[PDB]
Amino acid sequence: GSLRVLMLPWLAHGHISPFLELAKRLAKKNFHIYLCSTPINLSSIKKTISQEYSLSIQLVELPLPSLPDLPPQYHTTNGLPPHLMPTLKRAYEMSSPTFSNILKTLLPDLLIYDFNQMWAVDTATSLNIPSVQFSTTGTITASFAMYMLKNYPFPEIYLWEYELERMRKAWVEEGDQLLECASKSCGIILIKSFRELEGKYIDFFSELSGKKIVPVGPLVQEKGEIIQWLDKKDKSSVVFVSFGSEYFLTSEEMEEIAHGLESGNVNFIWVLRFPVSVAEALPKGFLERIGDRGMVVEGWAPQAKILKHSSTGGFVSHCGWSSIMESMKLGIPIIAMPMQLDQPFNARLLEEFGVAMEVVREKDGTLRREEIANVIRKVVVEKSGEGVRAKARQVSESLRKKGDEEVDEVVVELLQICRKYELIGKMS
Ligand SMILES: O=c1ccn([C@@H]2O[C@H](COP(=O)(O)OP(=O)(O)O)[C@@H](O)[C@H]2O)c(=O)[nH]1
Repeated sequence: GSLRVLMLPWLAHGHISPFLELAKRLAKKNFHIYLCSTPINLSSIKKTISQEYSLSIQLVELPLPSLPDLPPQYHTTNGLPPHLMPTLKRAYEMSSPTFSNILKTLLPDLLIYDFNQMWAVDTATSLNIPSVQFSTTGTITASFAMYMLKNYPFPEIYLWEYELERMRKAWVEEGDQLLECASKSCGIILIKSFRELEGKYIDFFSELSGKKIVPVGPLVQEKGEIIQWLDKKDKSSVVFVSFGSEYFLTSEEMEEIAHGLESGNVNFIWVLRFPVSVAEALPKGFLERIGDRGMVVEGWAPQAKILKHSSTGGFVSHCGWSSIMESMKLGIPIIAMPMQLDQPFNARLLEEFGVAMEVVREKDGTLRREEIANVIRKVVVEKSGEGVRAKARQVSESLRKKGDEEVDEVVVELLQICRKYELIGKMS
């Protein structure tokens, strides 16, 4: 059994990357994938696609209508000015006629879409093509959203008091669209997760949504200076520090993290991202005292290569979903520093699962250097962290032995959906 699938991620690198990783697993099961996004997004992940997928993954351009304030270079959330987000969402909706013509041209057996393309589902439906939603975050995130929109039985999933305000402002500021998108998913919703981590939240999400929730697994994807420096350090002795691709540290946050890294006296690699100089942003004399014991990287760093390296011993993470799946696959315990959005809940999940220890902030929500240093030391160095180091090792082994069992379940489910949908279509 094989299917020709058109996949439509939301316009963020953080969404197309999981869609691309799912496409690769389906390709290795003899599906043909059309991965459809704006040209500015396709040009980027284009380079990261091995020629092994030359036959099975085809990129399909969906240009948006452009305006002076939103030229094609801004047809993505990556580096987008925040005031332009409603204009980008509107432009995406208005590409619907272009999308219908892609569907008429390719006539795939199936559309896999993301969290808000109501117009895309409707278009496929009018051409008698079924549509299945793929959630690129976990079931804890999805079932919380339903609990918020369709009105919580898990006491380990809670919010610190200083996290309530950011959560309240986010939910008090379209929910109907998000519910409708999920409701129009044909039979199942696919989700980037696995039962050993999220089983009971998966089941809860299934009961709330009225859909079978099908986990697709973790979907994890010449020596540079970073790797050359890592080669010189002891085993499991370096902490990697990165806060994702869409969050910027405040000035206060950046200072305390720098003091915490120096107080912790654990070798580090810290990627620093600034909105559109290094020695100017760090406390006086910081780089001089650190010497060879750490390095600060502006902008971007090879995250998977670093986490894979035998010298790496910990990951200071905002707990974005891709980053925590990668860390779990590669056996690196997490120093959890959730920043925004779904991250507090991911942090609660990873502490409960046993692979993370959280840096808890003060009542006022601010960071302390001594809390950062204490948690880095106990995860990477001290006896207090052996359980977290051991569970990370254990999880990595199991995921490496799991391979692609979840993908076989995904294929079988999608074949059944598409067969039934086609038999009903022959009746017209
Ligand atoms: O310097 C960096 C920062 C991020 N990433 C990658 O960017 C993604 C971050 O995804 P996640 O969902 O963890 O964070 P988000 O960007 O959604 O907040 C992961 O695949 C990381 O490996 C990377 O390769 N290098």
